[PDB]
Formats: sequence, C-alpha cells, structure tokens
Amino acid sequence: TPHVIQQAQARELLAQIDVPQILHKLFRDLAAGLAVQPAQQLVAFPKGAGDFINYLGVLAEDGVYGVKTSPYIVPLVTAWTLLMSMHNGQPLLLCDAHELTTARTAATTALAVDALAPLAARRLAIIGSGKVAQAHLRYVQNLRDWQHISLFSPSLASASPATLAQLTGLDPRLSIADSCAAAVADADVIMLCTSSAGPVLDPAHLSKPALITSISTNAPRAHEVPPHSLNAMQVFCDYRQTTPDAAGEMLIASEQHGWDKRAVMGDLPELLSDMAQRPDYQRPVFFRSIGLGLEDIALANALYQLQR
Amino acid sequence: TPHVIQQAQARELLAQIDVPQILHKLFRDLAAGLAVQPAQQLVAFPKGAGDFINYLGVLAEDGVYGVKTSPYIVGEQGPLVTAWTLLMSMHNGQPLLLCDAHELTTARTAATTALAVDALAPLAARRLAIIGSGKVAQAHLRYVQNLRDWQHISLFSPSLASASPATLAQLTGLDPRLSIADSCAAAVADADVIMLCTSSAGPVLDPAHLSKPALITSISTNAPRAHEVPPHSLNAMQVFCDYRQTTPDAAGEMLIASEQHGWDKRAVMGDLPELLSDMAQRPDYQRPVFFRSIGLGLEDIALANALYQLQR
Ligand SMILES: NC(=O)C1=CN([C@@H]2O[C@H](COP(=O)(O)OP(=O)(O)OC[C@H]3O[C@@H](n4cnc5c(N)ncnc54)[C@H](OP(=O)(O)O)[C@@H]3O)[C@@H](O)[C@H]2O)C=CC1
Ligand SMILES: NC(=O)C1=CN([C@@H]2O[C@H](COP(=O)(O)OP(=O)(O)OC[C@H]3O[C@@H](n4cnc5c(N)ncnc54)[C@H](OP(=O)(O)O)[C@@H]3O)[C@@H](O)[C@H]2O)C=CC1
Ligand SMILES: NC(=[NH2+])NCCC[C@H](N)C(=O)O
Ligand SMILES: NC(=[NH2+])NCCC[C@H](N)C(=O)O
Repeated sequence: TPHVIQQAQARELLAQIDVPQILHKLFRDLAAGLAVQPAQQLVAFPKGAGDFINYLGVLAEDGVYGVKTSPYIVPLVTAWTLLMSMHNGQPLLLCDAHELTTARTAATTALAVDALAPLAARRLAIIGSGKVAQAHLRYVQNLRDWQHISLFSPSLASASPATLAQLTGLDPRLSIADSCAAAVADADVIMLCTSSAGPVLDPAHLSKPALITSISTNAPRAHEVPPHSLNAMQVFCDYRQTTPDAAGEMLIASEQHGWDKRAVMGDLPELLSDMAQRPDYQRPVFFRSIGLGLEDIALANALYQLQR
Repeated sequence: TPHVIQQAQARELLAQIDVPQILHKLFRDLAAGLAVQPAQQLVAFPKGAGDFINYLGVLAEDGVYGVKTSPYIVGEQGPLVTAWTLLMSMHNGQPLLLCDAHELTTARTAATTALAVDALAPLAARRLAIIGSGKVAQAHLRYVQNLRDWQHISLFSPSLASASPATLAQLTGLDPRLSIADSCAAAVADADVIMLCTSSAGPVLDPAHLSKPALITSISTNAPRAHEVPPHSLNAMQVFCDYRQTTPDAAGEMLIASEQHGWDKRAVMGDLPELLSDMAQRPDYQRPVFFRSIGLGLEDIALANALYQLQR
C-alpha cells in the first residue's frame, strides 16, 4: 500500500464489478445510517482559472472512508479518489476515477428508473449522445420491456454513419432521431444526459406524463428543465439532505418560483428501503442527480478489494 | 507520478525546507488573494468510532491545490490519529504527490504560532513559558527560540514531575536557557509570552491570574470544542487567530464565548494574513493578547508542495 491505479487498470477492474449491486446496497446502507454522505464542497480557483469539487463518503460497513477530488481547469476535467482505512487511518488506494464516475452516474440513474418508472412502460428517450448518455442506455436497457429507444443529440444530424453504428450497435430497438421533440414523443421515460447549462426540455410540452431524469452538473446552476416546472412535477433526487441545496433548477425554483425542497417526495435511500412515496403519473415525475461521493467511495472500495 | 512519500522520506525532505519562510510567504499570498483557504470539514463516523477532518488549500501561485485528510480512530486501547495529503496540479488536474504528513503537521503547527509570536509579542520581551511537553510543544520551542533574546524559558507538563532523568535531558538539551517547572503557576510567572501546546479539552490557564499581561498562544484541537483558556476570558483579551474567516466558526473557546459570554467574532483584532501584510492592529499590552491556531490546510498544502518540488 497504497496502490495507485491509473485509467487502464481502472477500466479493467471496472469491467469486473457489479456497479448496480454495489450501489443498490450502498443506498440501503445509507438509509440505515451505516454510511454517511456529507455535502459536496466546491472551491473556486482565483483568476477565473476554474474550480474543483471534493466528494466525501464514509462506508463504515466496509471500514473505509474517502474523498474524490474533481478539478475543472480552463476545458479540462479529471477525477481522483483516495480511499482511507477506518481501522488504521492509512491510505488504501489512490485511483483515477474518470471511468468509475461515468459508471456510477449511469447506474445511479438506472436505480431511479427501476424504482420510479411504471412497471409496464415501453418507450424510452435519451437526450445527449456522449459517454454518460451511452452508459445510461447500457444500464437501463434491460430494466423494462422497451419497445422503442430514441436518442437525439444535435451533433448526430451531421454524424459519421460509423459512429452511428456504434450507437445503433448498443441496442437493436434504438433509432436515432432528428429533434428533441421527436425523441420524446409518447415517451414513458426520458433520460436527459446532456452537458447543457439550460433547459433541453419543457415537461408541460409532453404528450403524456413521463419520468424525467437529469444528471447535468458542470455549469453554474446547471439545469436541463425549466426551474418553474418542478412545481408541476413529482420531484425525486439521489439524496434529499444535500442535492436540493446544490442543484441548479431547485435553487432557481425556490428563489423565484415559490418552490420548496420540502416538496421532494423521495430520494434513493428512501425508495430502496420502501419508505418513500411511489408516484402516480397524474403529473410528470422528475428525478435529479448531481453525483454523490458514496457512489464514488463505493466504486473505489470495490476496485481495492479486487486489487487485494 | 504520482509519487507516494511515506514517513522516512517525509522527515528528511522536511529537514531540507524552510518551513517559516514558506509559511510567511504563504500567508502573504493568502492576503493578496493568490491563495485560497476554504473552511475545514469534519465528518463523524457512525457508532462513536471517530471522525475525520479534511483540510483544503489552493496555491495558485505554485500551480497546485490539495487536500489533507486527518482521521481520529477510537480504539479501546488508544486513539489513532493520522495525516495524509494529496497534492493535485491546477494545470493538468493530475495527482502530483501523496504524502504522509504526520510530521509536516507538527512542523507547520509550530512554525505558524512562531509567526504569531514574531508579530505579536514585544520586541524586547525576554520571558517565555511553554505548557505541554509533547512533540508539538517541543517544535514550538525550536521555532520560537531564536526570535527574541530569551533570558529564561520554562516548560511545565503534569508528567514531568516523575519522568526519566534522561527524558528531561532530551528537552533540557533543546535550549541552555530552559528550565523544567513543578507547576503551571510557576512557569507563567513574569511571563511575556506563554505558549499553550497541550491536548487539554478544558482550560489549563486563567489569563486573569497572571502577574502581568502576556501573549498567550493556543493550539489544542483534539476534543469537541477543545479550549486551553476559559471562554469568558476572551472578552478581556486582545484576540488574534490564524485566519479570520474560518477559525472563529470552529474554535471551541470562541464558540462557547459567543454562545454564553456575549463575545462576538467581530472582536478579532487580526489574523496572520493581515499581520504579515501590515493591515492588522499590533496590540498594546493593556490587556493580555490571545492568539488561537486550529491548523489551516493551506499550511499543509504549502509543505506538501515543498516536498514535491524536492522530489521532482
Ligand atoms: N450527475 C452526475 O453525477 C454527473 C453529471 N455530469 C453531467 O453530465 C455531463 C456528462 O456528459 P458527457 O457525455 O460526459 O459530456 P459530453 O459533452 O461528451 O456529452 C454531453 C451531450 O449532451 C448533448 N447536449 C448538449 N446540449 C444539448 C441540448 N441543448 N439539447 C440536447 N442535447 C444536448 C451534447 O450533444 P452534442 O454532441 O450535440 O454536443 C452531448 O453529446 C457533464 O457535462 C456534466 O454536466 C457529469 C458527470 C457526473
Ligand atoms: N492547532 C493546530 O494546528 C494543532 C493542534 N493540535 C493539538 O495539540 C495536541 C498535539 O500536541 P502533541 O504534543 O502531539 O500531543 P501530546 O499528547 O504528545 O502532548 C500533549 C501535551 O500537553 C500536556 N497537557 C495535557 N493536558 C494538560 C493540562 N491540563 N495542563 C498542562 N499540560 C497538559 C501533556 O502533558 P503530560 O505529558 O503531562 O500529559 C503533553 O505534554 C493535540 O492534542 C491537538 O489537540 C495538534 C495538531 C495541530
Ligand atoms: N466544477 C467541477 N470542478 N466539476 C468537476 C466535474 C464533476 C463531475 N460531474 C463528478 O461528479 O466527478
Ligand atoms: N478529529 C480529527 N479527526 N482530527 C484530526 C487531527 C487534526 C490535527 N490537528 C491536524 O491538523 O492534522
């Protein structure tokens, strides 16, 4: 010790672990007070040069705590996790976590879809076409009997047909769309996976009530839906204690639209321990993720056990 | 990269660096805005098992930032406390060094209070008192000893009454002007500067029981709301602290005073950034002068940055 895993060895070990299971237990653990999730901490660099966010989690059940540090350098973004023993207080592992973050962000949203979407939903829509979108598809594809998967990204119109093959070769049911409108037609679940700062979708412009997931974070107060729309949705989030205070749309809505965090109907720990209100679909249903360091300390712990 | 430094290499690299200078410039850097010092974060472990504190700094001027993580693990036989620092580049956002900082912490804690003493104590003070006799007090002594013409140095700690003859000599051999004492009372007599370096949870000294007004430094942090002086006595001192924006919100005495005794953080007359950039009120000695340190990550990142430059 301490072992230093870089990108290569990380991807390798990331392929050998069951992320959804790791996460499912984590949150259950979280709910039970066997895991602690401090708020994230953003620290600005001087001279507009950028920032970094640190993420914590404590996994007492595994006897490890850690920190993930993620700097935005002006447009360079990285992620590095340091895992520490809760027994001898020594470092166990330092791990490049570029890929582990993509995984856990997708898997985390997957657990929301499995718990929140109608059991017999059939239509899926996916906005954004980068790795997080990609990864989103892989972790949600087998969660319901999807009869149609549409994704759409501005770039795709003028896209290399080869790259399209890569996308189309992630699920045979998937077809590339031409608009955001088209993709989310008659959709039951709509997974916003963009880097947008601003709304990529208005919920009250949907044909029918749908589950709407959002993961956008890398922008001051970034949001993927109109902040005012939260007042006409059934709002969920990864974690109730921390995310409402940092999620762009929730901040904007409470400051301007009369929205109150107390409206959040449930979070992952509550849903996955049967202590949250499953929603009707009399109104759209929104789930917000911004990441959570438990997600990051669980993954890095997983790699460490294998490392060992 | 990233090079991993364990204890031995750390102490040796530590031995080859001017902690005081690095730190002085650091705080000047702080004051200019070329360096950022976020508050410290404390996260409790479940089931009374302990906690950890993280410390941040941004050293834009050195092109790096970092985190120092310090856990307190409660083991029945004893409490384990450690310190590890991770230093990240602000250019490529890659890790540059991961470094055991058990001793770097000791250094920086001593050197910091040193800068307060060089900035706050009379130019012609000649009496020095040291409470606590651990490595932290010992380091304070080696960083404050050449700062004035000391005519007498006294340290006291409860263990010293009945200790290894030779142990005494280890300490004695740090300064020829030093003497051990049999009480805290005895050590602080006619004291110009009194450097509390203990692990006490509660007061080891009432400043209103001193013969004359002195500079009184404090470091104790290892306890919930730990304090080395009565909280109420701050309302009758000229209070300084390492950094004004953070330390008042977490320091025990200051918390308790503001809660119970009508004290108000606005009272803090200055911090090290201000002092060392000439925008703080050096005080008179009509009242005792108090300086509070609780550690600040920028100190940790500076020192780690130093080792990394040598390592390179
Ligand atoms: N919640 C969490 O834990 C995390 C969240 N994130 C957030 O998610 C993003 C990660 O995605 P990633 O794939 O890595 O980044 P990319 O930039 O590679 O992909 C983002 C995609 O979103 C699409 N997009 C951007 N704007 C719009 C719009 N107005 N309408 C429709 N689609 C749009 C882009 O399409 P085009 O190709 O046309 O640009 C792009 O393909 C980050 O920007 C971050 O904000 C990231 C990490 C963790
Ligand atoms: N502000 C900062 O930046 C930092 C502060 N600290 C604080 O300082 C301590 C670290 O010092 P360190 O030397 O390593 O710890 P040690 O436990 O090794 O030494 C503590 C010393 O304080 C003395 N002491 C304890 N209680 C009393 C009392 N009631 N009256 C007089 N003396 C007393 C002890 O004497 P005896 O031997 O007789 O018990 C001992 O010599 C930690 O407890 C922590 O709270 C630590 C690191 C950084
Ligand atoms: N503003 C920043 N420094 N962000 C870094 C990117 C954070 C990224 N979404 C993560 O959770 O790893
Ligand atoms: N309660 C804790 N976990 N404290 C960690 C030790 C703090 C120590 N004074 C340092 O600066 O390293």
